[PDB]
Amino acid sequence: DRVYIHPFHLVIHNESTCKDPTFIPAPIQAKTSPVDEKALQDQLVLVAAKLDTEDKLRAAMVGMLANFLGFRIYGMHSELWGVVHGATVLSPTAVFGTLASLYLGALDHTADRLQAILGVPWKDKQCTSRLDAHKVLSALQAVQGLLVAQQLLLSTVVGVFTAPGLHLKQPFVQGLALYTPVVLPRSLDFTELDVAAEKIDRFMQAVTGWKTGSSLMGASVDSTLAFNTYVHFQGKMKGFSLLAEPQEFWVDQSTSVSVPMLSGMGTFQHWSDIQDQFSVTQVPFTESASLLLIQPHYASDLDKVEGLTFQQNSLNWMKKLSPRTIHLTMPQLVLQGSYDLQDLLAQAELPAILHTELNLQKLSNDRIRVGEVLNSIFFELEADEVLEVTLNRPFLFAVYDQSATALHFLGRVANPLS
Ligand SMILES: *[C@@H]1O[C@H](CO)[C@@H](O[C@@H]2O[C@H](CO)[C@@H](O[C@@H]3O[C@H](CO)[C@@H](O)[C@H](O)[C@@H]3O)[C@H](O)[C@H]2NC(C)=O)[C@H](O)[C@H]1NC(C)=O
Repeated sequence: DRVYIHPFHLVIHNESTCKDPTFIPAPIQAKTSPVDEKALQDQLVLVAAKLDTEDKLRAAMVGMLANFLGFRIYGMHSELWGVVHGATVLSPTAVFGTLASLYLGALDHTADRLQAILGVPWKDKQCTSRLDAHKVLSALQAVQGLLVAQQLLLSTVVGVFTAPGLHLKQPFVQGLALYTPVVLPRSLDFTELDVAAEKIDRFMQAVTGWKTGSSLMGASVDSTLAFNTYVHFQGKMKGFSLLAEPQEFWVDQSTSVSVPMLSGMGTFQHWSDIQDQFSVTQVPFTESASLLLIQPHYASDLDKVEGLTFQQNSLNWMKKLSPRTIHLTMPQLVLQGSYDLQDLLAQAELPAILHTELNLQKLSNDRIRVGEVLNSIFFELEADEVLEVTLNRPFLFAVYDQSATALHFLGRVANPLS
């Protein structure tokens, strides 16, 4: 039958769609080849170039769902950036994919309560009403390719670290492959969290080359699973050059810091909301991919303007933009941060879903006790009459792809270096 309770008809099971091999992941110290990002990129544009009409529509639908979940997380936090360690950056698509990956191996209420957080309700307990995890995970990889299909590099890596002797069901890892080709299941002993974390740090650093440095803070010794998602972004600025001399960045009224600055001159979409007092600048990476820069007219209104950024009307002022001849000067961004979804979605009772009456039996029939659910981000901006736009004070930024209507990152820059 036709769906009415929600317009997300392409993410649920259809009529047709709606004794398992296992294995121990090799020990983490087992030498593994590094990630060939260049090869990964080619696979992602291929995925996007050969999409069917329906799959292309489902990709935009997931990007829209990921945006809504991001807006929810901000509304349920008195202080959002106290949970994030390192750079204050957030990836709605990665958070949505991490939960969709947990929902892949969930059952019964655990799967329903996860489907609720993802933002798709049900009017009954029919199989059809539930989410099709395969279609969701496959659609996320589509928006990854739709971003780099057109200067841009996006690499998503998943690390499933299990306890020694824990059997992971083959079909589960086979489902994660729909999300990203780079799935890294490895077995790790959780009886020494201090060294167990150091094994992951060097393992991920050797495999990827990116530092993450997560010491398994929220994890305990009885834990048996560490589901981590690592994303790396690298964007080239159209016609921007790195200035040899730094400039001052005012973290507050009293103190400033010298920082490397990017300078560029081009016709950019711009808008200044007078009532709320903030300006929005758009620097395109491609035609459908661009960088949104939100600067409050006065630094004291940062938290306020951010409240208007993390909402659905933020996408309404993509129309209010207008072409302008602008000379933009902003800091060089090489950011690294991380955050646990259990802390992000604490007010949504995610820690209660992952620790009480847990049912991840499609992931593994062995007993599971979540140590951490991590999102590690490595964000980079690189170089190649008039309204001067200078970001010499805290500001907000966002990356948006029109092809999939997806917000890949939402960040805050209070200090370019830390
Ligand atoms: C419900 O959604 C599922 C998506 O999982 C659809 O499954 C896919 O259906 C197509 C049919 O158009 C299958 O293609 C066929 O594959 C066989 C090989 O087995 C080939 O010989 C046929 O010529 C055709 O290409 C596709 O394999 C199948 N994929 C999966 C994963 O099941 C299903 O069709 C949808 N049903 C409805 C009623 O919308």
